[PDB]
Amino acid sequence: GPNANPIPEHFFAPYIDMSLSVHKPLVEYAKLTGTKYFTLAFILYSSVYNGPAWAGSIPLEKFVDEVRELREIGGEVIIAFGGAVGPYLCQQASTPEQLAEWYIKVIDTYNATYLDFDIEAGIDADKLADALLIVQRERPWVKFSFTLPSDPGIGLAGGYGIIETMAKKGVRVDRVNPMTMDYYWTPSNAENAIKVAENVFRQLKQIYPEKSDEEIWKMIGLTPMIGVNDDKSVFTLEDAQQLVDWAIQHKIGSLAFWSVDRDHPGPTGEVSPLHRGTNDPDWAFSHVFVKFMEAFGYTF
Amino acid sequence: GPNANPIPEHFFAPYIDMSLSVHKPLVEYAKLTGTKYFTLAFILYSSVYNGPAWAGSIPLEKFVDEVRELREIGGEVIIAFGGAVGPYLCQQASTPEQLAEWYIKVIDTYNATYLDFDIEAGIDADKLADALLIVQRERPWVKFSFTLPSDPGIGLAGGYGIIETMAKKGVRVDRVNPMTMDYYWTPSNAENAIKVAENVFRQLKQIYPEKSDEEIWKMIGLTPMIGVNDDKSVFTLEDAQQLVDWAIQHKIGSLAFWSVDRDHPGPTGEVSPLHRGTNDPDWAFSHVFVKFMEAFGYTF
Repeated sequence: GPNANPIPEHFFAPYIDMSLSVHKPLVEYAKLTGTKYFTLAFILYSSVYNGPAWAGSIPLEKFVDEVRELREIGGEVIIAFGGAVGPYLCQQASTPEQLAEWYIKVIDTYNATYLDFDIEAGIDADKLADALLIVQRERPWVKFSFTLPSDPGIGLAGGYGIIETMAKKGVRVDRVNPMTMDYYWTPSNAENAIKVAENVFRQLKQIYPEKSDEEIWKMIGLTPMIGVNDDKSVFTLEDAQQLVDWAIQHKIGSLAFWSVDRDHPGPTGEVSPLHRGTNDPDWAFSHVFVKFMEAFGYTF
Repeated sequence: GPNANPIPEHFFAPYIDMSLSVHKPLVEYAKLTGTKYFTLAFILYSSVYNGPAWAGSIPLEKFVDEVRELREIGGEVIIAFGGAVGPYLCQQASTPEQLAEWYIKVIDTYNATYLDFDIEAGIDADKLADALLIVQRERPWVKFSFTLPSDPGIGLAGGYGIIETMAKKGVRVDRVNPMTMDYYWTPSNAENAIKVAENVFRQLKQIYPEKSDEEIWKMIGLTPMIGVNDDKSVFTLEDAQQLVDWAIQHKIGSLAFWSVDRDHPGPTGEVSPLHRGTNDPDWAFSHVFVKFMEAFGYTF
């Protein structure tokens, strides 16, 4: 389209924490990472603007021009809400109507075609669903992604109930993206990310028994935390390669990771938003993950 | 005064992250915490305003009314620069003159009487000193505080060189406030905070051998991170009480902590800017720290 581009059937759209002072133009990240698709994070409720804002305090429209520039090279974005810390719009909104109004304001400001709801806190799934029914009715071309905590012994946790609710309510679920990270009792590696994927596959088959295996895998995305995780375990470059090859083989819908600005080497084991605590060269993980898209036609 | 109130000789002014969406009016925090003095954090460089701004994006003048309201109940504030993330004004400034101009703009906007330079990254100390020589000349009634990383085996780390530089160049040093937190190799408790204080005492005596022990202690302030620290150790309520009693006994200049919005119970062991990961009731730490100030005349 004139102001929106197509996202590949099998895509890699890593997370960019838009609030960081080190933030580079999206077109520059495209050149450095090799991918021209990104998940912009995170939109939260701002008391100052009494509405959506980045990190709950930065002007919503701040990155409109950056997105325009990215689209000029064929890139596209997914706008993410939520994250590890609130206040979420869905928590602050008093009614589903108000919540929908806020989501639609974000969609319209960025001519968004894909939204990601990163839910890591307790929320009113019924209110969220009612809001999304309004959103999909008013903006029928916008896809919905749900990024949720996961564990290799169970797949999705409380997030499973959120998807169950969406399905029952009739809310579109284009992508279910478990965060294959921070399990604490077992390491964040490829083996465990794959176990999570298999468990989530089973969970989605229970919600959508009429879907084929291929349709279920297409709904699934996986998002690891590169390098050192919050629990001190490390998702290595080897883990990245193993997961990418598994993802290609199973033809899943997408991959992403936390985060673009962390794809730099740094002091061993140090947790930071600016590097990953490993010694791999700048953009090393980005280049491995891009291989997932390249297997399915992508070239940049 | 007509436009500013006195800050106690021995005070407790905890940090408030002004950029948080949860931000309540300063007068409300005063009622809840028991202290009417706060350190407002953090002023950084903003490319949009090409000068000082909160969190590097929020308009500088945004909280002028809140400060005026706090002053109506006898309260006062310390304006903090820097913090864990940049860009710092002292890093962006092209000259000491421009840097001084920015600091003075902040002083004049808030009729500030106390500034805190929270330096957690490498900086040009000589340049900062040249800038502060200008500031103290033009605004001789403004006190200077330096908040720096610390470790129980050494006292101040690289930040010690900053204080040495200030002293050598003739810049006033009213407060040296080590951040008694995140040591990683040993826990963030009262015992280690005290060891840090003793080492800082030695460090300041080495710079100012002519000052009495009482004068040195008055220059010192201690700032722990309440509850769970970034390295996962925990500064408990018991640690808070032990530190407060030690501080009263040694008649040090001040206490503060990170942070006001974290003084709430929350999931055990979780690091967040909205709670402290311990089970103590709301405002429990604030109430303990206030005892330090009460010992020297404070009543609210």
